[PDB]
Amino acid sequence: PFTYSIEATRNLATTERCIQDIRNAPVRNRSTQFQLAQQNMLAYTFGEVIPGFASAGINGMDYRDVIGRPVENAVTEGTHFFRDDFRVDSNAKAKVAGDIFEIVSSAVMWNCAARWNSLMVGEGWRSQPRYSRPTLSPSPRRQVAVLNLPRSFDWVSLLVPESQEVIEEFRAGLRKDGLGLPTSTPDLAVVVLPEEFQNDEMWREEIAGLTRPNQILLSGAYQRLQGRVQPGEISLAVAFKRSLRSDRLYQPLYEANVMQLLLEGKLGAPKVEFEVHTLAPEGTNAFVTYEAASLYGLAEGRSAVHRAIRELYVPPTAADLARRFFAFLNERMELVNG
Amino acid sequence: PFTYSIEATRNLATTERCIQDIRNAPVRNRSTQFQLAQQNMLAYTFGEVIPGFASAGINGMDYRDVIGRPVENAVTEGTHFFRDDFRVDSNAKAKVAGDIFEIVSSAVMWNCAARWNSLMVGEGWRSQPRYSRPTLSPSPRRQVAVLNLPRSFDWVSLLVPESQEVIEEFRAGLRKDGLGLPTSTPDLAVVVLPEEFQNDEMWREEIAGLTRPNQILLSGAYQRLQGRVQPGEISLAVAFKRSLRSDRLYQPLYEANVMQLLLEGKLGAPKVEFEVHTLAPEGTNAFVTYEAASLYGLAEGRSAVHRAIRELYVPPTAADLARRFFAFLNERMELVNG
DNA sequence: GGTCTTCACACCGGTGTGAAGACC
DNA sequence: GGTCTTCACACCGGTGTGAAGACC
Ligand SMILES: [Ca+2]
Ligand SMILES: [Ca+2]
Ligand SMILES: [Ca+2]
Ligand SMILES: [Ca+2]
Ligand SMILES: [Ca+2]
Ligand SMILES: [Ca+2]
Repeated sequence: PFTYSIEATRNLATTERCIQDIRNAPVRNRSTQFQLAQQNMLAYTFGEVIPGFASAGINGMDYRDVIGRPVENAVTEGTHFFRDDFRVDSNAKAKVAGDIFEIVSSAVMWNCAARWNSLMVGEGWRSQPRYSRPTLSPSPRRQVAVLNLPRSFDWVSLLVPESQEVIEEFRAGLRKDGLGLPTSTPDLAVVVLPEEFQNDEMWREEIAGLTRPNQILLSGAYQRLQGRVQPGEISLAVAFKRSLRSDRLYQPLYEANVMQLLLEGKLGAPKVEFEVHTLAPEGTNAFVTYEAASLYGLAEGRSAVHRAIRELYVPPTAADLARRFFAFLNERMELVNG
Repeated sequence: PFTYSIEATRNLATTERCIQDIRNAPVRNRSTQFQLAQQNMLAYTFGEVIPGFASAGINGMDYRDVIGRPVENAVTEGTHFFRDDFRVDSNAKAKVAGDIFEIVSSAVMWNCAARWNSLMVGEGWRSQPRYSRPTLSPSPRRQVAVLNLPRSFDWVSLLVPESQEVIEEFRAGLRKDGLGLPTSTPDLAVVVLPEEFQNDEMWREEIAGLTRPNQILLSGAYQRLQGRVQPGEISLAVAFKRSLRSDRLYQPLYEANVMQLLLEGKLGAPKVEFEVHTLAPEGTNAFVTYEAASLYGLAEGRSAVHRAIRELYVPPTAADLARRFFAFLNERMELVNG
């Protein structure tokens, strides 16, 4: 659970434990002795708790302490099962912490979207955790889908085939010259729900925790909307980084460039929304570095100049993230004609 | 020295030792106990040896072993001076190793440029280490300067004021909209020697080692050419990365974009040369990812499409790096009219 | 053609130093 | 206005997992 019950750890199966011993099964070119089972850790720590939608103590806790509970729970479990032999490298802890941050934020926004869709269909406004009720006029067509994308996803297969054909033609034109257009997959995409999914009830129900079935459900939601999204129905793109550095912060920027290059240039979309979430921006000057214009059209001067990234946000709690997502949905879904 | 003499370490002063004890002088928000004196390490290990221009054993040694000798020499010194108390974090070792790689490669190419300039002035062809003599017709005006740039250098102050005025006007036009054009400083720049420096003899003499005076000489060479370089006289840009990762490799690309944006767009330069040097590209697919077109003009189609980065090079030895730089100079300086 | 096995994606936290800073 | 002090730049090496792979 969230507080490391000893009995719960004892009742776990060997393959469900937060730490896997691989001292007799080494990795090819690695010296790792104990590995952090990321999905098992998520199921153990957040199997029945979702931040922002559980108790207030968990809703109002410093969100840096929420992201970090699985790692210390795993360390405690490893100390219990192995003694004087247990050790985990800090780099593995950093990798797992970043992945946990991404997945937990995605789940929180998934529950926010579920509540929004339930309100839009006219089933009411859930009130067990108290949030401001949106003032937008309800309409079934103002429904949103939150997709957490895989690591090596191309993100253009979500588009309708007619909009995919021009992108593929441009890519093949570059390919014929021996060139390419590589990029890293953005973390999360918030889009408008397609017409044929406007009545399905699985976009309206909240999840109780981050169990493995729920992990699979939230990790496979992108396949359902594949090839069904209009270019102009991509409402938000979010990149998550647990901490910032003066050199790493340039990775999302390139992303936010290439995406725009394929949306405002080859499809005529109004403007792409792209923001970065972080928990520790200290030691850098990212609040100024992100006030940077998009590298697109600057060499021509044929259009208005705007920024590559929408904003840098540091959520103090998960309730604040929920409130921000609700306000963004309320302010942006007005542009959709019901 | 290169092989860690004990007597040499004993004869060193306290402030010249490779490791500084800061257990009584902590850093503000850091728990570091022993810090790696990077410049002291460079002076100790390479104070009288420059790879590619010393003995063949050092010239033909695996260049991964050459970059790494200072770190192990420092570890040995720390074990000698402190016992059972000495420990250095791996992250500090990585940072220092990257900086050492950059500085050593810069020094090697500085000596190569010195030999090239000596040949161009007509003083002969040095032969103590045997390299192929360039076949280009000698001419004083085909001389090159190798500048190692600082960490936070803007790199546009090297340009002539007339070419700087348009860049500043473009930057101010973006600034008036609240936008900006930030980028990271490229590591090394090889440019054409200015006219008024065509006879000075400090661009023709090689350095015996990486002593602190020579470190200062090679670190301050950019100030001499500040405000004196034509936009079309920038011949090569080199970024150094000791190892590659699938996410980090995007940092130079953005660089290679922005530079081109300011040279082929606002100054009419023919094409910008920009390459990346690395020692370990395994675990990635960078040889394909760098076969990527520059993000400039793609939205207009008003010019030819080419790649942002010239090539990815993995030097097995320092002699190979010297030979590659000599061949590049021989092939490119022909375009300069003597 | 199932299963076992390897490999690329992207993940980030501890750093040395030049330069802006701050109070005398 | 010298000196002492803090802060942003950029530096990279150890990783869990989904998916391509390879030999039966
Ligand atoms: Ca991701
Ligand atoms: Ca993702
Ligand atoms: Ca991320
Ligand atoms: Ca550098
Ligand atoms: Ca440099
Ligand atoms: Ca570098």
